Amino acid sequence: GSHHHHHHGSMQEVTMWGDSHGVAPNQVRRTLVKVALSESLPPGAKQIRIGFSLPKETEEKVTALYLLVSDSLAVRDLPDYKGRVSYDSFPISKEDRTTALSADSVAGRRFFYLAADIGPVASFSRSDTLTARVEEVAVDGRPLPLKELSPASRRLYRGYEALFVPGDGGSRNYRIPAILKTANGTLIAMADRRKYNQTALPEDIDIVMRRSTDGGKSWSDPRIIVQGEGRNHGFGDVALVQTQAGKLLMIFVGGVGLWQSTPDRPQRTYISESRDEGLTWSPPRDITHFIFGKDCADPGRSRWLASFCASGQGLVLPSGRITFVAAIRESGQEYVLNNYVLYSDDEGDTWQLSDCAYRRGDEAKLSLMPDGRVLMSIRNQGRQESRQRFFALSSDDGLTWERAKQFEGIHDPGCNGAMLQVKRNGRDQVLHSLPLGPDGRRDGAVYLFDHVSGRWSAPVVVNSGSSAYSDMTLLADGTIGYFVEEGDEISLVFIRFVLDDLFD
Ligand SMILES: CC(=O)N[C@H]1[C@H]([C@H](O)[C@H](O)CO)O[C@@](O)(C(=O)O)C[C@@H]1O
Ligand SMILES: OC[C@H]1O[C@@H](O)[C@H](O)[C@@H](O)[C@H]1O
Repeated sequence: GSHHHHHHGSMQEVTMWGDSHGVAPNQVRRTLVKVALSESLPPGAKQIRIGFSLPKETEEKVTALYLLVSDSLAVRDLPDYKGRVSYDSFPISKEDRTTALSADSVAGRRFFYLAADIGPVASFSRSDTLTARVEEVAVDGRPLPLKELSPASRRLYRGYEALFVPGDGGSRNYRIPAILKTANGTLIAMADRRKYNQTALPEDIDIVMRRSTDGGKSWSDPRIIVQGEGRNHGFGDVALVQTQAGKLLMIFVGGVGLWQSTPDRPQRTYISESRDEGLTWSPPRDITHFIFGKDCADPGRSRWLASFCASGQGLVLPSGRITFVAAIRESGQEYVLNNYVLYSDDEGDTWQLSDCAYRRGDEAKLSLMPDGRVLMSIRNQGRQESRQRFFALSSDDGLTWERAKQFEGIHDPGCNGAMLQVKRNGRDQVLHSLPLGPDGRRDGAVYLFDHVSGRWSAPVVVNSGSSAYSDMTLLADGTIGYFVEEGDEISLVFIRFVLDDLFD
């Protein structure tokens, strides 16, 4: 083996991880450091003592400390599992730097969490972070060597909440975030309820929703709004808009996998609408026949094989035209997709396709430029060219398109993300979310593109660690809501900040 293992007895081993998830004011029992024993305390043990450090700046930002003890080693803060992780909580005075528990209280468990209640105050700047470190773990007065696998650094954000966590509602997994703010200020968050594992269609998947009427301060209990009925009969990959008339529209796919779809046995595209801020939804309406396949009235598209609109949000233009970008498979001989805008000029009654917007594209998103042109951002699938994100422009409200290399300048490891058109210090800019990578789904970042100089900012990492799809919306009061896939086993996390918190 990699290490020498002695033969004079069993050797307890201690591992510790500092936490780097975001936090927000007033949150309860937030993990700062996690400690794992490799085996239970031995039967003759009487006490475990844990010594720790915590800088004054962090002490001033917390109201209470705790040692939590669990039989489970969890990725996220223990309250995020809503009781599915059982734990005991042992208070520590916030000024103390050591704590001890009897072996009987530990009751054979191996996992310890130095946790804190967060106070009401914060500056939210890049440097507004919380940290602690475990300095000693001693059993019956004998210290153990500690294996430190990560430092603690929890950034304070104006809002931070995991809205969908593995296990919630009985679903094993969650993926594929979509966020919408309505004109009345309601927030709708939807996701794939990946009930049996984290894999895509053709797995059996439901679509689930939560809604907030207070700007993300609190969220309704999750509701399954489309229920998968078995393998090859699931639904997922939601994108959302609100039409000019005010109805909410969700578009999604269901059925076999994208590469298994054929003209005669398609993976289908459906729409559903809500006229009451997301409280109720119409039965899914199949609109596949407007796009491709054996029921399509355009014979030039009746042999195309598959289509899916990119999850997250579409775009409703000032004219009222409703748009989403579809990525369409035109040939069964190649694993290649071409982008077309799927649009409706009659509030969703009928749907049409633009001319082709991008060859060898993938999930693509739209945003409205200051002058009325439409910018499209296209995922780079298959490490094409210089592994950069691709862009295109339309000046006819999405009907025709031309590649826009001047907008390129950020890496795309091959992942969905989102755009917001913003004004900052009097300058029109585009905010774009993507994982930084490089070449992996790590370090969820945002960048600003300055329209006038044609240059991208350095990235700002919002959520370090494993990070994948992201969606973003602008709230009424000027904050940005950023809804991201955090972790290798994904939770969908809603983070609220203003631009100056990240870029100033
Ligand atoms: C309908 C569908 O399959 N959507 C899936 C897409 C497409 O397969 C790729 O974008 C095609 O290249 O990719 C994911 O798997 C991914 O990369 O995390 C997630 C998503 O659920
Ligand atoms: O070092 C030994 C001593 O240390 C204590 O902390 C421990 O609980 C007892 O076993 C005692 O005998």
